[PDB]
Amino acid sequence: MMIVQRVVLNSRPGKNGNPVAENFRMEEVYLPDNINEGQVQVRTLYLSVDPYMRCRMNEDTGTDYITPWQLSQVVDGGGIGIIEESKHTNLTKGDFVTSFYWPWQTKVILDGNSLEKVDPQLVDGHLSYFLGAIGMPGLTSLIGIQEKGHITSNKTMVVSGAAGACGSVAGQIGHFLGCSRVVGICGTHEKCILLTSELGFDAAINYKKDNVAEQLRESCPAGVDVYFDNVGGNISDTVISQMNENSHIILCGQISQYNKDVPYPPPLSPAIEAIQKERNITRERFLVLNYKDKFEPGILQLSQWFKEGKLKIKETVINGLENMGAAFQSMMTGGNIGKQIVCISEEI
Ligand SMILES: NC(=O)c1ccc[n+]([C@@H]2O[C@H](COP(=O)([O-])OP(=O)(O)OC[C@H]3O[C@@H](n4cnc5c(N)ncnc54)[C@H](OP(=O)(O)O)[C@@H]3O)[C@@H](O)[C@H]2O)c1
Ligand SMILES: CCCCC1C(=O)N(c2ccccc2)N(c2ccccc2)C1=O
Ligand SMILES: CCCCC1C(=O)N(c2ccccc2)N(c2ccccc2)C1=O
Ligand SMILES: CCCCC1C(=O)N(c2ccccc2)N(c2ccccc2)C1=O
Repeated sequence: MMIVQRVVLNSRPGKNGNPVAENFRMEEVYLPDNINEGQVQVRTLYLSVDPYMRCRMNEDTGTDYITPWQLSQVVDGGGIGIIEESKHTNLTKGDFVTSFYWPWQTKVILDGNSLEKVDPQLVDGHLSYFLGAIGMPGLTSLIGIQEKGHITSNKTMVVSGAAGACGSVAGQIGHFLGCSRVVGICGTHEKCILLTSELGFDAAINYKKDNVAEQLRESCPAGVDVYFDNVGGNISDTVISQMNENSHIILCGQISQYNKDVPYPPPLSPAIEAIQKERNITRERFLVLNYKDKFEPGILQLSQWFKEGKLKIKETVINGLENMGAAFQSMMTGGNIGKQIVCISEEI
């Protein structure tokens, strides 16, 4: 048997704690030499890190559709790989495949029925895009905007988490689908420049260093019609206060709250909820997995926009399975521009 590397959950940060690289531990394990009928042996190429993973580090995730990671057991998440051996009738050696529950391990034996075969032509061979802009975050942005944005209209969109995986795509799609103005809120001036100089955002606001309320008044002079919310907390309170009658909050995530012992989705404060109700602002829970029937058209559209040169795809790649923990910590504290990716093998 050959020896491979895996990542297991080492320790929990606590419900109110910050996640750190040391919450994960690398181990070496044997990979069995044979696979059974219906299984495939896959070489892991890229793995995702994602904000939802924070709740998987707690003993109770607080959400009925996410299971907690278990101490000393292999971690899992979005991944893409290449089939090395197959005893599944619909998969063969050399196929590229994806799973939402890919073990954090360099080579894996999986049930073939749990994988989706993907076409590398859709990403011009850049496979890591299947974990970002031509993957779940891209789909979340496109389907979120389509289903919850009510964009036809010379509307103004605000995007929080604007320079992240979802946000960087959302702001571009807002322009593609008819917003006249798209304004981004993010955590660094470097990110602000990216948004306006490369991604076509009309304005960018650094929430750490800028006065968010007054910058939104200057950059959104006609108020806010659509809010693509990745962050929640005080930032969302500030945006909501400038939202128009009959506007829409695309409630994508609330990452400002993930290191706190509070339920998801978190309620708005009494003052901000009052504004929401008075202005008839809609704020419905959005779960991209409720729209799996739209993933095909979504991916095909994201791909087409990419290939046309319209959709600009940004990512931050760290190399090596040993860096999964560091990549997660980095993403959670804003180290990533666009999608955080970990490259697990050589790009061939
Ligand atoms: N509803 C769904 O089906 C669905 C699907 C996918 C993702 N989501 C949600 O979408 C959001 C974005 O996920 P992603 O994968 O695109 O991650 P991401 O935006 O690429 O990475 C997270 C970013 O969050 C920002 N951040 C971290 N802590 C913050 C804080 N306290 N306040 C403000 N910003 C903070 C950081 O950028 P800064 O430098 O700008 O702080 C960091 O780069 C998350 O809330 C996630 O749960 C939802
Ligand atoms: C409690 C986290 C809040 C937003 C959250 C969500 O419900 N999903 C989410 C939806 C269904 C199953 C699992 C998570 N994911 C998510 C992350 C990456 C890709 C897709 C969805 C999210 O980040
Ligand atoms: C997308 C890859 C497979 C994920 C699959 C799943 O595990 N959950 C899921 C997780 C736990 C319990 C039930 C389903 N749901 C799901 C569907 C809609 C909304 C939320 C989750 C899914 O679609
Ligand atoms: C949450 C994942 C559950 C399976 C899921 C998948 O990963 N892809 C999928 C593959 C690559 C990127 C994003 C999703 N698609 C999918 C996409 C387009 C057409 C058919 C299927 C899927 O339905």
